[PDB]
Amino acid sequence: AEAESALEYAQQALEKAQLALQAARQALKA
Amino acid sequence: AEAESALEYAQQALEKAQLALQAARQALKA
Amino acid sequence: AEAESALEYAQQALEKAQLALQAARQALKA
Amino acid sequence: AEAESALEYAQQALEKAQLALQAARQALKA
Ligand SMILES: c12c3c4c5c1c1c6c7c2c2c8c3c3c9c4c4c%10c5c5c1c1c6c6c%11c7c2c2c7c8c3c3c8c9c4c4c9c%10c5c5c1c1c6c6c%11c2c2c7c3c3c8c4c4c9c5c1c1c6c2c3c41
Ligand SMILES: c12c3c4c5c1c1c6c7c2c2c8c3c3c9c4c4c%10c5c5c1c1c6c6c%11c7c2c2c7c8c3c3c8c9c4c4c9c%10c5c5c1c1c6c6c%11c2c2c7c3c3c8c4c4c9c5c1c1c6c2c3c41
Repeated sequence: AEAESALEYAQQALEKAQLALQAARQALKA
Repeated sequence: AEAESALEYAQQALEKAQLALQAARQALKA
Repeated sequence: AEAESALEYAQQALEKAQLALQAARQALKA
Repeated sequence: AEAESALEYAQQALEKAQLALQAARQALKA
């Protein structure tokens, strides 16, 4: 269970991260 | 500026993604 | 400029991290 | 096996990504 719960959480974290990137990518235009 | 906060946010999210993933790989060997 | 290439590189790496992770979560339910 | 091989690869990708971030973070100083 915990294994499948970490992979779910880690996916969450990864999707949170990709938000941050695209925002940062847009800012790089500025 | 925002790209700052976006990049810092992203790095954190990956660490949470990393440490969780490490628990997961551990469960597999169990 | 380099931050450009660094950000683009990072976004790609996360996608490879994402799609692999999706295969992994799938194996768990098996 | 494949499950434990994806998590290994996804960890690789995550570590590749974190290189890209820190480089990008330093560039943000400029
Ligand atoms: C905006 C910036 C700020 C605003 C913009 C909003 C969105 C997005 C950007 C942007 C980055 C900014 C700034 C920064 C603030 C600020 C605000 C603003 C809101 C907005 C939301 C989104 C949205 C993303 C966007 C990124 C992007 C990052 C950028 C950073 C910081 C930083 C920080 C603040 C803060 C707030 C907060 C809001 C929240 C929204 C979301 C998400 C998330 C996106 C991320 C994240 C980055 C990150 C943080 C925090 C933080 C969080 C939080 C909210 C979250 C959330 C997310 C992230 C958080 C965090
Ligand atoms: C440097 C930039 C460029 C040089 C600097 C070198 C290192 C780092 C940065 C930096 C980013 C740059 C540029 C860009 C080139 C360029 C070069 C330079 C070399 C260097 C290595 C590292 C190092 C990281 C560093 C980041 C950082 C990103 C930045 C981007 C691009 C981009 C691109 C080139 C290219 C080459 C190549 C070299 C290689 C090294 C490593 C790693 C990796 C780091 C990453 C990655 C980012 C990314 C890409 C590619 C790519 C790759 C590759 C090499 C790899 C590798 C990595 C990444 C690749 C990729």
